[PDB]
Amino acid sequence: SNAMSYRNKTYVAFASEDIKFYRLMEAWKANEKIDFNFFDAHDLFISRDTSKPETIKRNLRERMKNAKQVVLLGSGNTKRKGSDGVSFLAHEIDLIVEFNLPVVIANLDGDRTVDKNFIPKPLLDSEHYTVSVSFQPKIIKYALDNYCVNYYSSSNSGSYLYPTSVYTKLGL
Ligand SMILES: [Br-]
Ligand SMILES: [Br-]
Ligand SMILES: [Br-]
Repeated sequence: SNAMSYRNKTYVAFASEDIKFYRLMEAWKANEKIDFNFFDAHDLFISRDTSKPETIKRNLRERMKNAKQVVLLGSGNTKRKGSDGVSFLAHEIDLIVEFNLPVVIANLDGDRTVDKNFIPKPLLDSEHYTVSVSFQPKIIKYALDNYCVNYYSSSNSGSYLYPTSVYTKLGL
């Protein structure tokens, strides 16, 4: 219950408006359409009515210290909330930048390119190396297995995509 699997390395961050897409991701795990585990902090968001903001902030920092990599669900709500300096997602994004974690942006409209209008401004301003992929299980896992593993050794900076051959070879 409080013990965490070593294989559960991936934190998923999203704007509260986009919870439907996260639930879809949770369906994929329960129905084994995905081949990776992940965790999140939506429980802390839910408990905001019974918790003071300073308590939520400390609990969130604590939660994110266990992440090795991030899947960021990308939409216009991601950019707005993630750039506004006050929202729950804005605090997540600040920690994600501070902890220098790799980020896979999964574009919720299926865009297989970089859409900077889905990426929060602090993450763009950090110039950290990121990759943007469609919101599809197999490309997300490919990014976790490749980009995220290579993040620290790479000399690249800023926003990348995966070329069409990667999607083709995955049967997408
Ligand atoms: Br776990
Ligand atoms: Br939010
Ligand atoms: Br496309």
